[PDB]
Amino acid sequence: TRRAEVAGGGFAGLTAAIALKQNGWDVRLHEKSSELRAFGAGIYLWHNGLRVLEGLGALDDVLQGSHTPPTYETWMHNKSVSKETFNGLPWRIMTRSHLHDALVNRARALGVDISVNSEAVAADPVGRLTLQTGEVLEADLIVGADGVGSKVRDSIGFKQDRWVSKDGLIRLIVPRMKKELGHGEWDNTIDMWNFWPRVQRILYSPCNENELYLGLMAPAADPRGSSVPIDLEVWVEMFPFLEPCLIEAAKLKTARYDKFETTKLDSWTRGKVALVGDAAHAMCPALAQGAGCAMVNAFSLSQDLEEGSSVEDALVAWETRIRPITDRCQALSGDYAANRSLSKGNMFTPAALEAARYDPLRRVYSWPQ
Amino acid sequence: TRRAEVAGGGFAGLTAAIALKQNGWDVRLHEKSSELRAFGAGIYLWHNGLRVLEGLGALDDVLQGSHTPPTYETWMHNKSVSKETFNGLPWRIMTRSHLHDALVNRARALGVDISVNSEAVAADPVGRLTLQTGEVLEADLIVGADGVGSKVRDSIGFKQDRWVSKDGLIRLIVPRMKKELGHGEWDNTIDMWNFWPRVQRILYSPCNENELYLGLMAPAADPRGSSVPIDLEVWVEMFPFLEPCLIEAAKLKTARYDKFETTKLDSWTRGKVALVGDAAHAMCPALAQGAGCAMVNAFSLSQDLEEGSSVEDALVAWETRIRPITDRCQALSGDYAANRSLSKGNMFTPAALEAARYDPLRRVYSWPQ
Amino acid sequence: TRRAEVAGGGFAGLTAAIALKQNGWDVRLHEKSSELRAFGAGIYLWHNGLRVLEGLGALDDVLQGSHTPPTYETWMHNKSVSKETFNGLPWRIMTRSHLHDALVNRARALGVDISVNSEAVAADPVGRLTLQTGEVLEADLIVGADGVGSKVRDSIGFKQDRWVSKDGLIRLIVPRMKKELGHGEWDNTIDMWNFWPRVQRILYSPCNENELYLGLMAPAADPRGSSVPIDLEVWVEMFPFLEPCLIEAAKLKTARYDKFETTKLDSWTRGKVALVGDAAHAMCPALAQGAGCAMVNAFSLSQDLEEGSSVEDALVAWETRIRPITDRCQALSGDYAANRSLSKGNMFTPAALEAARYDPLRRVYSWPQ
Amino acid sequence: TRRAEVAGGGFAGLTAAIALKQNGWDVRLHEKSSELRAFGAGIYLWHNGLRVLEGLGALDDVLQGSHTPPTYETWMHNKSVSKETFNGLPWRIMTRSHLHDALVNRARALGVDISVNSEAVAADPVGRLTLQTGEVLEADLIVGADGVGSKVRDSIGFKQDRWVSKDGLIRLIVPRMKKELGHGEWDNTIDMWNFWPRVQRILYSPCNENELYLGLMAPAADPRGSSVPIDLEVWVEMFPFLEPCLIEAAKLKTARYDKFETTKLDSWTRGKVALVGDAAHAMCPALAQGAGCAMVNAFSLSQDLEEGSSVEDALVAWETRIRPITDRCQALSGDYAANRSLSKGNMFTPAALEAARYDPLRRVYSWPQ
Ligand SMILES: Cc1cc2nc3c(=O)[nH]c(=O)nc-3n(C[C@H](O)[C@H](O)[C@H](O)COP(=O)(O)OP(=O)(O)OC[C@H]3O[C@@H](n4cnc5c(N)ncnc54)[C@H](O)[C@@H]3O)c2cc1C
Ligand SMILES: Cc1cc2nc3c(=O)[nH]c(=O)nc-3n(C[C@H](O)[C@H](O)[C@H](O)COP(=O)(O)OP(=O)(O)OC[C@H]3O[C@@H](n4cnc5c(N)ncnc54)[C@H](O)[C@@H]3O)c2cc1C
Ligand SMILES: Cc1cc2nc3c(=O)[nH]c(=O)nc-3n(C[C@H](O)[C@H](O)[C@H](O)COP(=O)(O)OP(=O)(O)OC[C@H]3O[C@@H](n4cnc5c(N)ncnc54)[C@H](O)[C@@H]3O)c2cc1C
Ligand SMILES: Cc1cc2nc3c(=O)[nH]c(=O)nc-3n(C[C@H](O)[C@H](O)[C@H](O)COP(=O)(O)OP(=O)(O)OC[C@H]3O[C@@H](n4cnc5c(N)ncnc54)[C@H](O)[C@@H]3O)c2cc1C
Ligand SMILES: O=C(O)c1cncc(O)c1
Ligand SMILES: O=C(O)c1cncc(O)c1
Repeated sequence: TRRAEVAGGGFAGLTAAIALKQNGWDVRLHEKSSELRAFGAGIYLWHNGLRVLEGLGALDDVLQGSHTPPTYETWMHNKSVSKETFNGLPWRIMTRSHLHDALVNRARALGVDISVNSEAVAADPVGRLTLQTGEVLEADLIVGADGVGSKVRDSIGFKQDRWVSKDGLIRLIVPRMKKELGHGEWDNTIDMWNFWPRVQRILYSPCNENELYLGLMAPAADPRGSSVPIDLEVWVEMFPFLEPCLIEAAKLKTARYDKFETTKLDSWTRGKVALVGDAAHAMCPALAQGAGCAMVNAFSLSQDLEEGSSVEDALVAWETRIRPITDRCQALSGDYAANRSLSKGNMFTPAALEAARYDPLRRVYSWPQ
Repeated sequence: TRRAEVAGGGFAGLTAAIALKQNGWDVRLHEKSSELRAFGAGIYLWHNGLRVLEGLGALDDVLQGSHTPPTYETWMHNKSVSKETFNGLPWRIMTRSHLHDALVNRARALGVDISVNSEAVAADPVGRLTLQTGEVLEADLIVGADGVGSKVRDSIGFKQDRWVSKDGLIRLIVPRMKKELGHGEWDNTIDMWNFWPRVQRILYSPCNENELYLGLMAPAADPRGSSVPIDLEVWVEMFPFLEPCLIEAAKLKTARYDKFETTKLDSWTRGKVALVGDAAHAMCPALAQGAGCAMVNAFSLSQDLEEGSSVEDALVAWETRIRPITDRCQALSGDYAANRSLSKGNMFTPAALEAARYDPLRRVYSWPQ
Repeated sequence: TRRAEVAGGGFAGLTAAIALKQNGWDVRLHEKSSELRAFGAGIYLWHNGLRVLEGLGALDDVLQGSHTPPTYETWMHNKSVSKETFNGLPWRIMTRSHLHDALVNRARALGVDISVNSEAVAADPVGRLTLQTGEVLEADLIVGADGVGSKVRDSIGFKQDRWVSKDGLIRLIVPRMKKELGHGEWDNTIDMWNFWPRVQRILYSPCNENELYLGLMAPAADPRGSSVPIDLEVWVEMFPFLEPCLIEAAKLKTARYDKFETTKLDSWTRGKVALVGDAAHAMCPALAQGAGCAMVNAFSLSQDLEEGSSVEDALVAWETRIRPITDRCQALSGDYAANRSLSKGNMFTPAALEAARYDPLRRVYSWPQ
Repeated sequence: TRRAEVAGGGFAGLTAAIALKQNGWDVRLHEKSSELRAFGAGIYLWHNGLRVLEGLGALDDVLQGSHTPPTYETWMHNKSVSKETFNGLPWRIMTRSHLHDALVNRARALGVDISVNSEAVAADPVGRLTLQTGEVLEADLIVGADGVGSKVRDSIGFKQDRWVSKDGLIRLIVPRMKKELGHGEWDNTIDMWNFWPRVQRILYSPCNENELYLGLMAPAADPRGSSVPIDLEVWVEMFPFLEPCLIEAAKLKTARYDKFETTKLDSWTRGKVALVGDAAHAMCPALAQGAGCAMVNAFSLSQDLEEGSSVEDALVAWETRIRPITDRCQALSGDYAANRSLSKGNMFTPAALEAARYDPLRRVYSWPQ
C-alpha cells in the first residue's frame, strides 16, 4: 500500500489527503497548529472548487448552510456600475470554518490520520519527511501543502518570486442584520468601492441567513481605515447604509489587518515531493480563485497518480497538465489587483473565469460565457 | 448482452437509449415520424435534468449556445411582483431543437440503432414489440417512450387518471429583437400575467442572443387568445412592450399549441415493459419539469437494470424508488395550473423545486433552499 | 353704498362675501347650520383658486400649513403609469377646515356680517330674500351660494340639466402614519386605480406632515365598497400598502360620502339674483375644480359689479364673460368620471387645465402647458 | 414730470426703467453696447423674480416658452443624492435672451427711451449724468445699473469689497437631444458633481422643448476642462450620458470661460443716485438669485419713490427696507460656493430660499417651507 505524508491542514492539504485516501493511499496529515482551524472569516468558491468538493464526497455538507447571491454587484461611490451572473456558472459564499469543517469531517470519515502540533521542517525528494520533533517519516509521496511560508518548499530550494502587497484588508463575520439594513438588495454580493473622499472599500458577502462576511479595505498608511478593532466612525461615514453591521464589527477583537503574499515557482515538484496551494502558487485575492486553484491542483494530483507510472513521473505529468490554468489565473488576478480593475465592474470576463470554468472531474471547460 | 427496444425518439426515449447503450445494452430506437425533430419551441431544464445530461455525456453540447437568465421574474399587470434565483440551483433555457440535436448526436456517436418511419403499435409484458407493419421484435426490455397517446401502454391496458385545464398555450420562437425592445431587463425570464381585462399571460424566455421563446397563454375557450396564427391585436393590446417580437410571431403560419393535460397511472411497469416520459406521467407545464422528470426517470431506469436482477424485478424496484418524486411534482404542478398560482410570484418554494434539486447521478438532493 | 345678501357660508359664499366687502359693499352672510364648518376632508386648489385667495387677502393663511406634493402620480394595478407636475403651474392640498378657517377669519377681519342658524328659502329677482322664518330681507344683490340643493334657485325656477355617475366616494382624514408606511414616495399625490378583481380606487393625498386625505372610490352599487364606516377588508385586500392608515380609517364612525353629480343651468342670473358654487354648476370631482370654479366665479362677480352698471346688466355681463370656462371644465370633468379616464394617467392635458391656468386677478391665462 | 436716467440695459436697468415708467416717470435708459443683448446663455428665476415680472406686466411673455423642471436634482458621482421641489415655490428656467427680449419689448411698449452706444462715465448726487460722448444730463433720479464695473458707482466713490473667484464655468445653449439622451429624467434640473477622477461638474438645465442650458464647471488650472471651445473628450469621459448634447456644445465658438465677480457696498445711495444689481451687490452664483435680487431691488426702488418724500429720503428708505434680504442671500451664496455646499444636495433650506420666498408686490414672505 502506497503511503502519503501531507504537510498542512488547510484546504490544499485536506483536499489532497481526502483525494488520495479515496484512491486507497494510506495517508497522514500534519498540521503544526495545536488544533485544526481555518482563518480569514469568509470565502468564495466557484464551479471548479465545487466540482472538487463533489469529487471529494463533501459537496452536500458545503451547500447546506451556504449561499449563492442572486447577483454579483459592483458599486463605485454608491452607484451600481455592474451586476453579473456569469451565465449560470455555479458559485458559493460560505464561512471559512464552514468549508473547513466539511473537509475535516470527510477526512476523518475516510480514516485520514491527523496529527496536530506536527510541523514539517524538511523534506527529501527520495520520500522523507522531517518533523520539528525530530521524527523522520518515509513515504512514497510527500505533499507540501504548508502555506506561503512552506518549509517543505524552502528545505529543498525552489527558484521563486515571493512578495507582499502594500495594502490589505480586515475580514470578519458579523450577523446579517437584514431587517436593520432596510430597503435594498441585501442578499447580493456587493463590491463597494470609493476613491473620494478617500480610498475605502467594502466587499459585502452574505454567507447564509445568519452570517455576513465583510472585507474592509483601506490603505496600510491610513491609520484609521486600517485599525483593528475597526475605527467605526470612518467606516460608518463612507458606508452609512451598513451601519447596523459595522456596529457589530466594531465589537470584534479577533479582527486583523492582513496583507497579501504571493509565490510563483519555476517548478512544483522534486522527485517524490509535490507542492500544492499557497506553498506553490499563492496569488492576489481579486478573482477569488486562491483556494479553488489549490483544491483543483490537489485533486488533480491524486488523478495523475492513478496512471500506473512512477510517483516521480506522475508528478511531472500532473504539473504539466494542470499548472497553466493557475498561472494565467494568478497573472490575471495580480494584474486586476494592482490596477484596481474590479472597481470598474464587468471584470469577470470569459478569460477571468477560465479557472472557474474548469471541471476537474471530467477535465474540461464547462459553463461557457 | 441484454437487448432493448425503445419506442419513440423524444427526450425520454433518447435519454433511455443512450443510458442503456452506455451500460452495454444493444438498443434500437423507433421513431414514428419521417425524421428526428422537436416542436420548434424553447424549454427550461434544471439541475436534475442537467445532471442527467452530464450522465449521458451530453451536457457540454447543451450548455454551449444556451442561456441562464440572470433572474426568473414574475409580473402581474405589468408590475414586478417577484425575482427568483433559487439559491444557486442550476437552470437553463434553450430551444428544443438544441437539446434534441445534442441527444441525437450523442445517441449516434455511441452507436444506438435509430429507425425512422417506424411506429410501435403494441407491446407484450413477455418482451415483444409490434410495429405498424405487424412485425414482432423480441428484446429483454421494452421502453414505452411514445408520448401522451402512447400505443405501447394502450396495447397493454394501464388504468389512467386524467385531468384537463381550462388553459392552453402557444409556444413559438422569434428573433430576440433586443434593440427594438428598448429599455429594460430583457435577458430575464419574465412571466407576464394578466387577469384584467381578460386572462392573458406571456412567458418571456430568452434562449440565446438570437432566439426568443414565447409562451402565449389564454383560456382555450377564447377564440382570439388561442388562435394560431396569432391574433396580433389581442396580444399587443395587453403586451405593448413586446410589440416588435409579436409582429414576427403573427408571421408564423404554423405554431405549436397544447391544452394543459395531466395523466397519472396505476403503475409504470408490466413484466418487461417500462413506460417513460409523457407516456407514463404527462403533467401540467407549471413547474417546467415534464422533460426533466422524463429524463430523470429514463436515466434512472438504466441504473436499476445494473444491480443484477431480472428485468421484471428491476423495473418494479425502479418505480418504487424514482416515482414519488415525479408524483409530488405532477400534483403540485397541476395544482398551480388550476389555481393559476404562478401569477402570485415567489412560487418556486422548496417543495416546488424538490424535483429540480434531485441529483440522479448520486441519488441525493442537492442545492438546498 | 350697495347692499348684498349672500346665502350659504361655503367657499363660494365666503369668497363672494369677502370680495364684495373689499369693494365697499355692505354684506350679510346667512349660514343654515348651527355653525361654520367644513366636511372634514381634504381639498386640491390650483393656480386659479390660489389667485382668488390672493385677491381676497387670504393666500398666506392657506399656504402656511398646506403642502404641494413633489409630483401628482397615477397608479394602475400598483404600477406607476404617470408622474405629472404641470409645467410649474401652482397647486396645493389642504384640509377643508384649513381653507375654511382662512376664509372665515378674513371675512371677519373685514367686518362681514355672519348670521348662523339662518336659512334662506326664497329669493326675488327684484331684490328680496326670504328666510325660513318668512322674514323678507331687501338688498341690491342676492347671492345664491347655498350648495347643490339650492333653495334660492329652486324658489325662482332654473332649468337644470342633471347627470349622475355609477361611482361615489368616501372622503376622510387620518394621521400621515409615515414611518409605518415604510419605503416609497409617500409625499406624492398617488391616484391608485384598480379594475381587477373589482373597481376600487384610492386617491392618496398628503395635506401636511400630520394629516392624510384619503378618497375611497367604489361603485355606489357596491355594498362593501361604499360602506361608511369603511369595510376594512375590501380596502386592505386591494391596497395592502396603505394598511396602517386604513386601520385608523375604519375607526371613523362618521365620514363624508358623495355620489358624483353634475348640474348645468340655462342661466346663472335672474334680475338681481346670482347663483354661485354648486348651486349653479356642481360638477364631477375628476379635475378637482369645483371649489376652484366656484371661487373664481364668486370673485369674478364682484369684479363686474365695479364697472358702473345696473346690478342686472352686470350679472348678465358676468355670466357672459366667466361661464364658458366653467362649462368646458364641467364637461371634461364629467367625461373623465364616466369613462374613468384618470386611471390612464397623464390626463391633465392643456385642455384639462384650462380652468387652473386662468388668472382671475388679471383675467388672462397663465402657466402655459 | 419727474425725469430718470438709468445707466445699463441689463435686467436691473430694464426693470428699474419699466417700473418707473409705469409710475409716470419720464425715463431714458443708456446702454453702452451698440445693441441691446443679454449674455450667459441661461438663467433661473424664482417666485421673487417672477413676481417682479408680474408687477412689470412682463410675466406672460416669460412663462410662454420657458420651463419648470419637475424637480431640482443633485448628483454626486452619478448617484442621485437629492430631489427638491421647494414645497411648491414657483421657479423657472429660460434663456437669457428670452428673459431679455420680454423686458425690452415691455420697455419699448411703455415708451422708455433707449439710447444704445451710450455709456455713463460719471454721476453727480445732485442729479447729473455724464456720458462718454461728453453730454451731461440733468435728472431727478439717477440709477446706476451698469454691472460689476459700475462707472456710476466708481465716479462717486463707494467703500466696497470687490473680488474675483478662482474658478468659473462655460455656459452655453445646445439643442435638447431628448430622444438621443434615451432613458432617464431629462426634464429635470440636474446638478452633476464629481471630485474623482477629477473636479468636473455640469449643471443641466432644460429651458424649453428645444433648448438646453449647460454650465460646464472645471478649475481654471485645468487646461482641458477650462478650454473653449470645449475639449469634448474630457467632458464625454465624465458625462458619457450627455454625449449627444456635448457634441453640439463642442461646435460652438462663442463659448467662454467666465469667472465670478462680487461686490459688497456699505451704501447703495448718494443723494439722487441709486445703485441696483451687480453695480451694488454682485454675488456668487450658487443660489441663482443674482438677477432676482437685482429685479426685486430695482422694482422696490420705484415703490419707495411713490411715497411723496424727497428722492433722497426715499432712496435711504429703499435701501433700509430691502437690502438685508440681498445681504443674507449674497453671504449664504458666497458661503455655499466657496464650500461647494451644493454638492451635498438638499441645500435649498428655508434660509437659502429666503430671497426666493420674498414677494415684492405685497412685501411679504410667501411659500413657506
Ligand atoms: C484576503 C484574501 C481573500 C481571499 N479570498 C479567497 C476566496 O474568496 N476564494 C478562494 O478560493 N481563495 C481566496 N483567498 C486565497 C485562499 O485563502 C488561499 O489560496 C488558501 O487559503 C490557500 O490554502 P492552502 O491550504 O494552500 O494554505 P493555508 O490555508 O495557508 O494552509 C496551510 C495550513 O498550513 C498549516 N501549516 C503551515 N505550516 C506548516 C508546516 N510547516 N507543517 C505542517 N503544517 C503547516 C497552516 O498552519 C494551516 O493549518 C483569499 C486570500 C486572501 C489573502
Ligand atoms: C406547453 C408545454 C410546455 C412545457 N415546458 C416544459 C419545460 O419548460 N421543461 C420541461 O422539462 N418540460 C416541459 N414540458 C413538458 C415536456 O415537453 C414533456 O414532458 C416532454 O416533451 C416529454 O417528452 P417524451 O419524449 O416523453 O414525449 P414526446 O416529446 O411527445 O416524444 C415522443 C417522440 O415520440 C415519438 N413516437 C410517438 N409515438 C410513437 C409511436 N407510437 N411509435 C414510434 N414513435 C412514436 C414521437 O413522435 C416523438 O418522436 C412542457 C409541456 C408542455 C405541454
Ligand atoms: C367628492 C368630491 C371631491 C371634491 N374635490 C374637490 C377638490 O379637490 N377641489 C375643488 O376645488 N373642488 C372639489 N370638489 C367640489 C367642491 O367641494 C365643491 O364644488 C365646493 O365645495 C362647492 O362649494 P359651495 O360653497 O358652492 O357649496 P357647499 O360647500 O355645499 O356650501 C354651501 C354652504 O351652504 C350653506 N347653506 C346651504 N343651503 C343653505 C340655505 N338654504 N340657507 C342658508 N345656508 C345654506 C351650506 O350649509 C354650507 O354652509 C369636490 C366635490 C366632491 C363631491
Ligand atoms: C455664472 C453665473 C450664473 C448665474 N446664474 C444666475 C441665475 O441662474 N439666476 C439669477 O437670477 N442670477 C444669476 N446670475 C447672476 C446674474 O447674471 C446677475 O446678477 C445679473 O446679470 C445682474 O444684472 P445687472 O443688470 O445688474 O448687470 P449686467 O447684466 O452686468 O448689466 C448691465 C448692462 O450694463 C451695460 N453697461 C455696462 N456699463 C455701462 C455703462 N458704463 N454705461 C451704460 N451701460 C453700461 C452692460 O453692458 C449691460 O448691457 C449668474 C451669474 C453668473 C456669473
Ligand atoms: O480583496 C479582494 O479583492 C477580494 C476579491 N474577491 C473576493 C475576496 O474574498 C476578496
Ligand atoms: O455655478 C453655479 O453654482 C450655479 C448654480 N445655480 C444656478 C446657476 O445658473 C449656476
